[PDB]
Amino acid sequence: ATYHLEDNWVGSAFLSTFTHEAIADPTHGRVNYVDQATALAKNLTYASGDTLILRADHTTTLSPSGPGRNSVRIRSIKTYTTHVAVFDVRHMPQGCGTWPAAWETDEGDWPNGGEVDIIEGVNDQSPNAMTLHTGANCAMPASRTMTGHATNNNCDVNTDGNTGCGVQAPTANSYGPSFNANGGGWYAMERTNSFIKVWFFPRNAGNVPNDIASGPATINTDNWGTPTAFFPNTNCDIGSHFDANNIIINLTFCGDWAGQASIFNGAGCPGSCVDYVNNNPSAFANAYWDIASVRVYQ
Ligand SMILES: *[C@@]1(O[C@@H]2[C@@H](O)[C@H](O)O[C@H](CO)[C@H]2O)O[C@H](CO)[C@@H](O)[C@H](O)[C@H]1O
Ligand SMILES: *[C@@H]1O[C@H](CO)[C@@H](O)[C@H](O)[C@H]1NC(C)=O
Repeated sequence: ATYHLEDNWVGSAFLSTFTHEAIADPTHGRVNYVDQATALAKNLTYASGDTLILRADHTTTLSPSGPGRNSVRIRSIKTYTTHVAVFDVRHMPQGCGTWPAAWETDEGDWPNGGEVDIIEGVNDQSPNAMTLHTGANCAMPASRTMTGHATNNNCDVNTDGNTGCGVQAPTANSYGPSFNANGGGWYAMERTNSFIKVWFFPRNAGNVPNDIASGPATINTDNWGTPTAFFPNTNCDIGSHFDANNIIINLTFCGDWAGQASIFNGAGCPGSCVDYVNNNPSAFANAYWDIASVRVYQ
């Protein structure tokens, strides 16, 4: 469909159009999410020119008894239903223990207002995962047109184990150190009543739609080729499982996914996640988002 620019966020714009959520981490990570004033004072958020940086503290050795590693979780003030969101991302956090995400949800009624994870993973483990989390009666067909690979087809968190219904991107450079070495790329998500789609295009893609790469004020997703992840309405009333969602971009550490010993050690990371995060500040120098723009269309 054809959509038109609704929000154009670059650099300092994010400081007026998002807030920082200074909240206990819902995912129980070894993180201290700071507010906007604190993030700016500590240079954990840097928002100027055509750059937004969102980063972990990479200097403090943590008291094991004290709070987690300082980081940020930013949330759009506006909410969205049928829309397209495009993320031009130069760098995403990397490092053992890291759990970055770019996603949408309604925190106030979770999971009943839905959740779509656009960029997400843990402990540098490529590829990217794109996932819906919903309430009851929302599943995905075994076969549908997309370039990625489905991993779980029941989206209902109550009957899947909060895995959600996920799709793995087909290339390594969708995530992690591989993505960063390649200069990142573009993630786009289209949500309608009938489906959710996510596309990933590498920075060096010869075939990235101009609509995505250059951010004109008018776009037409008919022209974007096959999505990386497709969540059709075959077995899920998409519109009834999602309501008005905020956009969230965050970085946590350890917690309910990344911090599991089998997962953390399985990735080759040493010892316990919490001890690693406490004691290795320098290892988080590359635990940053560098975002060129986020644009929303409706
Ligand atoms: C919930 O957590 C989500 C999780 O479902 C997904 O793996 O990706 C998100 C970002 O990585 C992560 O936050 O978040 C909701 C809303 O904050 C909570 O209600 C819920 O308890 C978390 O599990
Ligand atoms: C804050 O972080 C930015 C981005 O990493 C960096 O370029 C800058 O030098 C830092 N500012 C100060 C005053 O140290």
